[PDB]
Amino acid sequence: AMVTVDQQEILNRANEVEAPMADPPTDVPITPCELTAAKNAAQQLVLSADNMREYLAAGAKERQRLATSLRNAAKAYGEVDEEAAELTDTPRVATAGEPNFMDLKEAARKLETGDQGASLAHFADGWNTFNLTLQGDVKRFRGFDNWEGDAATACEASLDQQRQWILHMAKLSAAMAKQAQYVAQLHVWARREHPTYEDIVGLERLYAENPSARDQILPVYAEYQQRSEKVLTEYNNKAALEPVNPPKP
Ligand SMILES: [Cl-]
Repeated sequence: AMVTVDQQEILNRANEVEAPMADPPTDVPITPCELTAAKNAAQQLVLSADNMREYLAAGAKERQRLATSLRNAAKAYGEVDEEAAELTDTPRVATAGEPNFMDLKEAARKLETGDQGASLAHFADGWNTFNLTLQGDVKRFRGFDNWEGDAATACEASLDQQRQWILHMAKLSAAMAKQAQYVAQLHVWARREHPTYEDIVGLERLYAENPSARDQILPVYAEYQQRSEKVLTEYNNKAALEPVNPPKP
């Protein structure tokens, strides 16, 4: 292809491509409650978010490397001119062993103790906002106006791949935010459906104190036990989050 070069345009675009992007958020996702499933979901998010940040750092390095390439091209056009005169996957938090049933009071105490998903929601807000930030940070990968030919085209192909990488990272930012929101919603659902500590207390106290009530109260206690088991089983299932494994830049 017939070559056109604007050396200054190349140098400008080098500066532009490596200009800082906003840093990802650092909110720590805290477990919504004391259940092992809730703790495991929050740990899985910590690990996924850490790896996302490490991959985002590697992306910044790649933008620096592309800037250097462009500056080396700019220089080489000047030379000919003169002469003519460690990234890995995210660990999976093991969820095996989580109890699907428990003493009632213990299960209710664990569900009721903790921030109930406030931290998870804040985590999701930051990563959602980062998704939109990244989407706004791709003009730097556009084509050239006055650099044409094979080198320009090769550069444009690299720029295109970095654009696609950023947008894939934006999608994963949104996906990981959705995981946190999903576990927060799961937790609110579990509170709606699991018997409360105090409801369980009241029933057990009446049972203990009133022998003639026991035969007729027991089915209420059994319904509570059974509903508790269903809720804990579903919490264990649904809180198991897939690790986020970003693409290498
Ligand atoms: Cl537990």
